[PDB]
Amino acid sequence: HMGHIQIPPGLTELLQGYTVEVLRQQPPDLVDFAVEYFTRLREARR
Amino acid sequence: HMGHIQIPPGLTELLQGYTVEVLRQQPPDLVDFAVEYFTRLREARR
Repeated sequence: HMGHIQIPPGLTELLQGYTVEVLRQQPPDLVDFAVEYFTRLREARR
Repeated sequence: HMGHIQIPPGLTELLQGYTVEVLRQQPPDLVDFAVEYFTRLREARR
């Protein structure tokens, strides 16, 4: 190890997406939406 | 309407949680984790 600060990148990126979707799509429920959005990202990257 | 800036609160809060879980739990896959985490929040609040 090198120190106590080594957050892996890629997270701030995927999170920013949710900010652009929830702000535009404006779904009725974010909880269920958070599941469909991520659950779909698992079957998208091909 | 009042203007073009009215983001609903509650989002920055739920997102902060993921930051504390992914940083501690440190799961092997964030995509699948994002689904189990949110999918569980729908059956937690009782």
